[PDB]
Order: sequence, then structure tokens, then C-alpha cells
Amino acid sequence: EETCFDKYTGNTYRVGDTYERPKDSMIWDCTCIGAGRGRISCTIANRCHEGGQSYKIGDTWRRPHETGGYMLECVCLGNGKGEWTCKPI
Repeated sequence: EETCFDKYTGNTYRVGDTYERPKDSMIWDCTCIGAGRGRISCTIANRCHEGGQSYKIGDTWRRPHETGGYMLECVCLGNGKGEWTCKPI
């Protein structure tokens, strides 16, 4: 059967199956390409993470303030860069 194996995760994938693979202190979105011995194709994911947990594009993680004593509220904007915006109260 057409399946690709990623030694990083340890689970095989059928053709057209995408998964998550941690590459160099990062999370990669990988897909399995058929034909041959199951070629593995991996490309970075269009998301924003770091700090403590992962964050999606346009997502929010309104949590306390790192440099303040009040609940901080921040957002994440993609646009192929990885920017964020917060407005504490």
C-alpha cells in the first residue's frame, strides 16, 4: 500500500495524509507523497506559536501580563510574518 513513514513521529501516512512533525524546536505540517518508497514532504505551517503553547492565525490567547500586573489580551495576525497585537486594561 502507498504509505510514507516519518522517523520523527513514528507513524506511517497514506498518500494525501497530513500530520504534525517537530523539527528543530518547531512544529512542521507534513504530507505524504505516493510513488516509490513513500516520499516524505514537509513544509512549515502558517501559524504562530512560542512562549508556552501554539497559536493559530487570527487566534487569541488573552492571558495575564508578562511585564504587567493586569490581564493582558493579545491577538495574532498572519500575512506571512507572524505579528501580534495586545491591549491591556
